[PDB]
Amino acid sequence: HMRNVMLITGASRGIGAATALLAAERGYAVVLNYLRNREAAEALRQRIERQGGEALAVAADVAEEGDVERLFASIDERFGRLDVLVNNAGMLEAQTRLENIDAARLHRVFATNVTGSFLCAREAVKRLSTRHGGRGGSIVNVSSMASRLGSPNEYIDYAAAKGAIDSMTIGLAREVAAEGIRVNAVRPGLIDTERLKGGIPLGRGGTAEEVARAILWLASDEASYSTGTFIDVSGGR
Amino acid sequence: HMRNVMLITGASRGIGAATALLAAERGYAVVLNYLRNREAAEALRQRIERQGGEALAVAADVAEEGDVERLFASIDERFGRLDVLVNNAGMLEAQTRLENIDAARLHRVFATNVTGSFLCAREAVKRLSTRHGGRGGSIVNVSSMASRLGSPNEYIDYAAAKGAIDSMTIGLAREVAAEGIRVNAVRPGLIDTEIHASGGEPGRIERLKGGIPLGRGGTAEEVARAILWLASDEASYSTGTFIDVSGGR
Repeated sequence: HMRNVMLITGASRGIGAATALLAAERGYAVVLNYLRNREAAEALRQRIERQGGEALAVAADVAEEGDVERLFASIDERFGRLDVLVNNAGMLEAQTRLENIDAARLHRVFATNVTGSFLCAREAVKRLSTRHGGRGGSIVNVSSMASRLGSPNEYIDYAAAKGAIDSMTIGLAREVAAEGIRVNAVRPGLIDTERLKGGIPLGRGGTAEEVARAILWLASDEASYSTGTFIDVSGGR
Repeated sequence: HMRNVMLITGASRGIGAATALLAAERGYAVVLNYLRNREAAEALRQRIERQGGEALAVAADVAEEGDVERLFASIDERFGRLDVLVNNAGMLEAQTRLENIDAARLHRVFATNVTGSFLCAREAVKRLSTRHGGRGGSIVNVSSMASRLGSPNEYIDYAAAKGAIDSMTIGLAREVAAEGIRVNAVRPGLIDTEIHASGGEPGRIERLKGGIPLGRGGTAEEVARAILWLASDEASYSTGTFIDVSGGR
């Protein structure tokens, strides 16, 4: 009778929104965290509700520790529990070479992509861990094939942020395995939203729904013996 | 009269000091960048100068853009050229689980380990690149086996920082290969000089030494030799690669 509760950061559009809708379709109560696009997040909440589900939309900048504390407090108040965190909030800036990346850009890119994922994972561990009275659960980080390919001539800063996420995925998986938390990641490639497709063996961009399906599998009981692992959703890139 | 010029960040002790000393012994002019340990950096500069070498010591915080720009301006005026950057400046905080890592710690750990390496790499590209009147050169990032192992129950924030370095190594290698700049990394494991004992934790320290196939910690000199090889002409077809200096860990 009791729905499991999933928090999706950056849930208003793209992979985050597709993951929210897929999770609700599969029975989860969903927390849609957004930063700016309140309209899009509220419409997704209304949609999930119309179809008989439970959804909570919460504005919060995951780069800010106080915002993260309030985001999770809002989940505590509405549902009294948490089961899955999807660290999807990401930030991509303009195409650039590294010699033109300044400190302000590095601060912004690491704050949202990396610090945000750490701070949300931290609050999730405090709630999911059997050592804090939780019943376990899972965290799925949304990384990128950029961590492996390096995004040369585009955004090495973003590639580095996602390399940090991959290392955090491995380390956190090992650290909290014994308290009932699995930690995994998906690595999307080019998500469809001629030269670029040619570097994709399957010959097309991926869809947000394809990434969502991988995220949901890793959060599911089907993946009960997978932690510290990666599903690449990249068409062979 | 025209030595190749190597900038080493975090050069006052440990891996950075060993790398500066070895580079100077092999004929480089060296720039010893350091944060706060002036006595150690000055003693190193004097040692190199006594042996007939060329060394410039510069206090600068690589996390701070204004300091980085001044640091490279000082190289420009003293040597008028740059050939190798060793991104060694690193930062480790106390043992922790992730649930107790707060934003202020993450900011500090990424500022010194990641932002500093980006900002120095950026200034190095501006000088080494054949597109900007350089003759090429090398960047060697000092990463860690933590990037691969994750540092669970120790410092996942540091492991993440070093995973960021590994990805930057790959991406920058691909980006600036056509400008004459090779970019590689070393991944030290447990290095004797780099363990800062806090008192009362022999069990923790012993656990840290455990499960190393070669059965011992490494030396700063072992790391320096790998750095210098990657910066040398012997490595002329290697870019975007990694030498693990970890005893098999």
